[PDB]
Amino acid sequence: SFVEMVDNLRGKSGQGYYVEMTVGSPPQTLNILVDTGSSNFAVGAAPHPFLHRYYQRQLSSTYRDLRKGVYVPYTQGKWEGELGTDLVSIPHGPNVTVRANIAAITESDKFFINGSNWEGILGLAYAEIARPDDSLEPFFDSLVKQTHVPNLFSLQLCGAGGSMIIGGIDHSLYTGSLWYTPIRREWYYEVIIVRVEINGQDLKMDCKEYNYDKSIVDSGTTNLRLPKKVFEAAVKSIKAASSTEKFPDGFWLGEQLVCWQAGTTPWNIFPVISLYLMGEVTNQSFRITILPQQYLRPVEDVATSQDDCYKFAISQSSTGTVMGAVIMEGFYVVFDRARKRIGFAVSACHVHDEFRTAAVEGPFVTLDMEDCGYN
Ligand SMILES: CCOC[C@@H](Oc1cc(C[C@@H]2CS(=O)(=O)C[C@H](NCc3cccc(C(C)(C)C)c3)[C@H]2O)cc(F)c1N)C(F)(F)F
Repeated sequence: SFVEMVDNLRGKSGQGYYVEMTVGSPPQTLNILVDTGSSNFAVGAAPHPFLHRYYQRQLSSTYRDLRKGVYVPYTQGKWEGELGTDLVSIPHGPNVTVRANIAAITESDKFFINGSNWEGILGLAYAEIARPDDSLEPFFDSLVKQTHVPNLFSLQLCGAGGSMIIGGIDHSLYTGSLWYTPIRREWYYEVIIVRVEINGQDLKMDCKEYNYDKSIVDSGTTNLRLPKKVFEAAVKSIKAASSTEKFPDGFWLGEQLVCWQAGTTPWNIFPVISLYLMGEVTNQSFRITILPQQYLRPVEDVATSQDDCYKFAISQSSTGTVMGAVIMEGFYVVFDRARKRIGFAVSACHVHDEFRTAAVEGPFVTLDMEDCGYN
């Protein structure tokens, strides 16, 4: 039941959201990063300074070596390993066990994060972007093929963990309307942004710029990442709105903290960002609104805990727009693979203060009939 699946995610700020999984027979328990931005299932399989535990293939009598190596370079972080298959379950997910491809990570560089409490990654996107190539069936494809669980999952990520509901939509997790944007191509979860506003002010760019060279929904990525030209415009606009206070250059590069005395964070001086997503109907769109409570990410370090400190969680990208965790937080996001669309609604843990609230609103109509896809 979906009720059993609620609150099955945990996480630390800036360190992803993970779900408990078991691999092998007898089951070995691991925490696994939920990542809609990749398509490989991979687990630590040898000692590493940042690993609390790892997958021991020799103790699983159901493990099969595929006799193939694999290497995955992310934007930040990389690992290499050996491919195999084994039995996998999700204790607080569907009540099924399936045989899936698993990469056993034997060497890595800046992949594992000290203290994150996860030991592997679950790539939930499509085979087209799997390594070594698209012939390696991703986990979710295996799950659907072997169990006839409906071809859909949803994520409710909550900020300072959340729920991954497999096989359907849990209405207890959102309010208001669920708005759908088409998946443009089944590789990443690619979507189209048709308009961007900062505090109600249109950035006024050709809408193709927002999607150079793609826009994706990516739960494994912390920040909102924007194409260079869009990032520069966004920062200028956010700077203009918050000009009553000055921040270090390092802050806007996402590197340095800004801190305020406990409870005094001036949320009002920071603008709301509206991302308008292509709708299911021609030239219609809906917007999701992003508050500073989302794009100023709280740090949870005990050493900094006397005050409220934040990192600027918007970053420049060279590989397109990435709608990462800080964007997904507070929304219920439905990955409706069966109907090739992604849904957004305000979730039960949506961000708000007395003046403003995260929202999903539509429909909006645009006069210009240009296709915003970069292609
Ligand atoms: C930097 C730490 O952030 C915290 C971050 O940790 C990681 C998260 C990921 C998943 C990545 C994060 S990313 O920023 O690299 C974008 C990428 N999705 C798009 C993409 C870009 C490039 C290549 C590919 C492939 C896999 C299709 C080849 C896919 C995701 O999957 C890999 C890592 F190693 C680490 N640690 C977390 F903790 F999860 F929040």
